[PDB]
Amino acid sequence: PEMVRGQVFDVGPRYTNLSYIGEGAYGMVCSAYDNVNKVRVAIKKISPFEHQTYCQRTLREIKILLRFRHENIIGINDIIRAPTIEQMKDVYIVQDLMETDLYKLLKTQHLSNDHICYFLYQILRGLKYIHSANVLHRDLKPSNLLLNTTCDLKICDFGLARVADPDHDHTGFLTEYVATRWYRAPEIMLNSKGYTKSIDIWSVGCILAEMLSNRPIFPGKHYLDQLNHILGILGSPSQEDLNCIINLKARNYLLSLPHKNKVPWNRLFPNADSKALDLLDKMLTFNPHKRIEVEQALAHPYLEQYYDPSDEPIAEAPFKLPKEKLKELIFEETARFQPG
Repeated sequence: PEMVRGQVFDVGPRYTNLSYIGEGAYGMVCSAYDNVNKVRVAIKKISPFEHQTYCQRTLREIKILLRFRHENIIGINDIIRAPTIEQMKDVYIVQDLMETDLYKLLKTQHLSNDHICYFLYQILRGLKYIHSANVLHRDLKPSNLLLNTTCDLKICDFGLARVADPDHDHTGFLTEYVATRWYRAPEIMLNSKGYTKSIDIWSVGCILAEMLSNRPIFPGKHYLDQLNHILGILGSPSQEDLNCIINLKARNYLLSLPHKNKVPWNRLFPNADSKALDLLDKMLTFNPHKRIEVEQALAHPYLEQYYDPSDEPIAEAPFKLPKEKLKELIFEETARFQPG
């Protein structure tokens, strides 16, 4: 069993010449040479079995990524694990090696309009598919958008994904939330569990704004600063938009804030294409009912040179408990990769 940083990275036989990458959120990641197909791959070691919560995210993500086949969503190439539940302590997930990610790209590289347009197109194409499978990603952000040397973009990290549930979207004011703060839609801070498709489009909007300036658009430092960042650009919500917030704690919170006027997009981004800013406006709408849909964002004039609905596939097979049982589901879920 080859070691990496003194941790067992047991992926040999097929996967040789290891090189360390990171410790991620949880679990270790390395590159390696695949000896069947003749390219280098990425491998992530996961050890979720002692915690119910880490099992559910490992299972969600395996089940989703094995169901999904789409050019703009990362595929699982291989899953390495023990032949028996009893010997299974780790799972190794093999994926195509991606040069970089959009977080890394943005901190060092200026994006031309042609790159922003192409990346936004691919984000939206992958998201069309996810949404068509009745799945919500719920943690879209530049680090979950992998790019290779030819700038093919793939959405990754479905650890916080859910099956969509709009009828049960409502919750109280200040409902704690796991997904990354800067890409959270305003409604999460007010009255939403993040169980509707409009929550991903918000994050896409944030990513677009980020691509236009190499800086996060809404870099909130805490739960409710995130909303004051939003409303400093968008301006105070309209009365009609407040009337959609039934929750009185949430409504009275917004009513307590000083009036802010909308900051025009072309002052924040005087270099941006005007069609880009018009699409950005439709994605970063306060009211999630009025927020543009994935398929409408694809049909926007900004993306006109790529838009082709016959080449923007939808999912054939949309979706609709102790630690011990999830380990057994993980075992069953990964069985197809075993010799046999």
